Amino acid sequence: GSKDYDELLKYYELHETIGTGGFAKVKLACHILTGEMVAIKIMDKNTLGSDLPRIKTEIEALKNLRHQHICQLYHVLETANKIFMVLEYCPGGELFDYIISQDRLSEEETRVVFRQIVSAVAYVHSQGYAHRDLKPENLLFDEYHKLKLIDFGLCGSLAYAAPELIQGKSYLGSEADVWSMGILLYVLMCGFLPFDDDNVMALYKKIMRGKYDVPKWLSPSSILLLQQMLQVDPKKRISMKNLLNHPWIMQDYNYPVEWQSKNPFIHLDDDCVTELSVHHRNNRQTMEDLISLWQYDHLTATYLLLLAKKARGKPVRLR
Ligand SMILES: CN(C)C[C@H]1CC[C@H](N2C(=O)NCc3cnc4ccc(-c5cc(Cl)c(O)c(Cl)c5)cc4c32)CC1
Repeated sequence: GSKDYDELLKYYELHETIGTGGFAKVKLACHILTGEMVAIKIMDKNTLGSDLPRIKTEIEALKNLRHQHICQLYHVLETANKIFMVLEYCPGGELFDYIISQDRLSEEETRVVFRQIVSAVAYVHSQGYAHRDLKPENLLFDEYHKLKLIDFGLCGSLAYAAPELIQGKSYLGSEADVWSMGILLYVLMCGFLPFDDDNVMALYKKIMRGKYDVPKWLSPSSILLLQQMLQVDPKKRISMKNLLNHPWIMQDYNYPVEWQSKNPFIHLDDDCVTELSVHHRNNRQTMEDLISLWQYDHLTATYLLLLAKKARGKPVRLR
């Protein structure tokens, strides 16, 4: 109802719907106080049904994941019938779009993108999580052409799922993510899937078999990294630690993947704390302690959006 939007519309101006993926809608919106554009995931609690616990799973995970290549959660607002998630806006489109418009990426272009994927996923695993749904549709570009991983509903698409997922057997989520990243690496450099079939049963068999075509344009180093990631035996898959400084990964770079987060939880920006304090009528030390609770209310949304507004070189001012 209109009651479900009262608190929301005190903080954001709604623009057009930019996507109806899954069972939720995502709208473009503008944070009134800072002017920064955000994405708002709208969910109807009476409609989510049994997919509703997975929404709590994604929120709890997003509250615990803060990293330059993970879509940032700014604000969680729950009403009587709606759950609102205010997220980092990614106008650059999906990695799916980038691949399909450049029928395939070169090895150099692939390394630029893949190193960001390895960065996000390695950080996810360092926090005790596994994504379990890695796919080009879940990686978006911002306005700086930097990748952002989205959709933590599981902590999946069949062509990216590891064979042990297909059989329904037990599995470690981290090893399942490495397989999907191997499928990602193949798609990035070939433009098509390594295992594909119009019939699901035939795709089941092709995945579990593990054999795939190796196009002629793949470098020898690309091939061996692929077979190091696309191992049917999950215990023979390359680990994440070995991926961070893998020879292929480091070609043209000569430094391992910077997987650790730079967006902190501890340190606060004094310019942002100052601008916030002179806008809520309370002393600065109280404003500093309130921000540090990280409730993902309007306060933390305003802080991190003002933080991002500052990084863009815009004046660190409110409204
Ligand atoms: C079908 N799913 C699996 C893949 C689709 C999902 C919608 C995407 N999307 C658009 O519809 N237009 C552009 C666009 C721009 N900024 C976005 C910012 C955040 C999110 C976001 C973040 C999280 Cl954490 C999350 O859970 C969800 Cl659902 C969305 C989506 C955005 C977006 C496109 C890929």
